[PDB]
Amino acid sequence: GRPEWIWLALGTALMGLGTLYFLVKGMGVSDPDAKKFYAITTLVPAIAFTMYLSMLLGYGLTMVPFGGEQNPIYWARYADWLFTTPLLLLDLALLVDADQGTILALVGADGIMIGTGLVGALTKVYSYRFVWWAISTAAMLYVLYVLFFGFTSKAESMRPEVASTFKVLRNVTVVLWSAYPVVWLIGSEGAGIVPLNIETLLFMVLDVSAKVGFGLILLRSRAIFG
Ligand SMILES: *C/C=C(C)/C=C/C=C(C)/C=C/C1=C(C)CCCC1(C)C
Repeated sequence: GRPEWIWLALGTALMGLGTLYFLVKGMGVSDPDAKKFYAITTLVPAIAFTMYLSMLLGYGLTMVPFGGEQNPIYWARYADWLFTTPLLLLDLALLVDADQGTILALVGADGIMIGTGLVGALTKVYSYRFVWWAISTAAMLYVLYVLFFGFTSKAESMRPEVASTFKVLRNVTVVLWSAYPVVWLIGSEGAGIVPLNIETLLFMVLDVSAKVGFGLILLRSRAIFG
């Protein structure tokens, strides 16, 4: 009965409720273009719900020795993020009619981000954990650069309503995503300053905002309609 369980429980509830709501709304829509955004966006909190639930029930946690101690590491987070982060990026790419090659590069970079983050999280030599963290953060910054510079450029060719919706979601994404490496650095996976219970809270707030919040903004907009 780990003290972070309460945030895993609340996370499970919020992702579950978000999923159900998006599913109800999405099943009701008949516009083909809107249905695509609903499918992608409903899947995001659906995956997160399954991983939060698994963690709540005591799975996706392993002990990694570093710094002379046995450290608890929630590896299930990375299984969630491996699939949900590219899905969020795909929502943004569809909104701005991004090029196929841009999408492949973004999804590639995002995979490197999550994959190297996981390797870092599991690494037994303390200093090397941070090498992997740095690589992961570089991949993240590539993603954010492309969203901020590249996608905004593409968005300029869309109707103002679509461009406006994209900018809100872009802004939400940059603010929330940029916090993740800092939480990792100061938390259980990194410097061990912020205790696991508080870190779980922080990741829960970030995750729910980045998936359910993002989804609410996108799915209530006229931008998703063809
Ligand atoms: C729904 C979940 C979202 C939007 C998660 C985003 C997660 C990141 C942007 C994670 C980035 C990381 C780094 C930049 C380096 C350290 C470890 C990673 C996975 C946390």
